[PDB]
Amino acid sequence: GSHMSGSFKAAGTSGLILKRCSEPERYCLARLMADALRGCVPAFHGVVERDGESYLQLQDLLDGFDGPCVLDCKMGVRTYLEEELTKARERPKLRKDMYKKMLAVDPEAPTEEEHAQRAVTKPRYMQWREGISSSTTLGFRIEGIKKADGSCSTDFKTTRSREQVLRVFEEFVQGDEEVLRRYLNRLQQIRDTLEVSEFFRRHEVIGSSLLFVHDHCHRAGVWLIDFGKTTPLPDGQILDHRRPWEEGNREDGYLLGLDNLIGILASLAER
Ligand SMILES: O=P(O)(O)O[C@@H]1[C@@H](O)[C@H](OP(=O)(O)O)[C@@H](OP(=O)(O)O)[C@H](OP(=O)(O)O)[C@H]1O
Ligand SMILES: Nc1ncnc2c1ncn2[C@@H]1O[C@H](COP(=O)(O)OP(=O)(O)O)[C@@H](O)[C@H]1O
Ligand SMILES: [Mn+2]
Repeated sequence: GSHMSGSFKAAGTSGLILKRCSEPERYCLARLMADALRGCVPAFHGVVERDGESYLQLQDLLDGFDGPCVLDCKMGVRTYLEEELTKARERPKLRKDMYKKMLAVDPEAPTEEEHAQRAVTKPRYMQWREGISSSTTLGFRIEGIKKADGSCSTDFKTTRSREQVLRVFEEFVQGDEEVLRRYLNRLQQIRDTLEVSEFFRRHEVIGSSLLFVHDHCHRAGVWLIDFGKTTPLPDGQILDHRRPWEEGNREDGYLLGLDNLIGILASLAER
């Protein structure tokens, strides 16, 4: 029905939502409304001011649905900008929170020096996260589910193997063959759109998600969201979005992820 049902605020207009304006994200949504990918992203209506702050006026993707189930998939083999690697080398901001969150999952993960600092760099933390999830090997990872019964979970930090990922989607679709077939049709059409998109070939797409939304009426949709770390390549250079990331090549592995995601849902459909 609606997401509002901490970047988000309720909109005055029916079927809209407000998201805290960020300059990279605003730039991307404006380009996307004129791109092949227009229909694959939430409608962007422009910027509005609320309590002296800038917000993006977005389509509420949950509006068409009756008690929506939602799954957030973060796309890419890499989940941080290359500029974070430079910053961490020349001017590291040691993160005590990231050390604790790492220690919690694997007490042998931090180095002797990280234990001594009780702190890690952001890129180090995000690289570790990529490796214990499916990000590094499959090019995406499950971040969170919201179920129609009001329940939610973010407990996927060690969801890594092809079969572990399949079991999460299997539980998500709860044997609804119509929802799964509609998800697969939508991902096939999104892949086709990404492969021809002028935007996609000229941008590094980091930290974006695919949002899966379905209901008990068998309505199913998928959209790309979260363009806060999507940036254009300099002087008309392009990415293939499949080849491995090597510092300087700005590759995101986005389509490696989408290929693997389509493969898993196609496998689930035949179970
Ligand atoms: O707690 P964990 O392991 O999930 O880690 C979170 C990181 O601490 C956070 O960095 P930050 O702490 O510098 O904001 C990420 O923000 P950005 O990568 O967007 O800068 C966030 O990504 P998200 O906002 O969820 O897309 C990760 O999930
Ligand atoms: N346009 C939208 N309509 C409805 N729900 C949305 C929309 N965009 C995002 N969401 C919800 O908000 C969550 C966070 O979105 P995201 O854009 O990644 O924000 P953030 O950068 O603050 O993490 C999504 O996983 C989804 O549940
Ligand atoms: Mn996010």
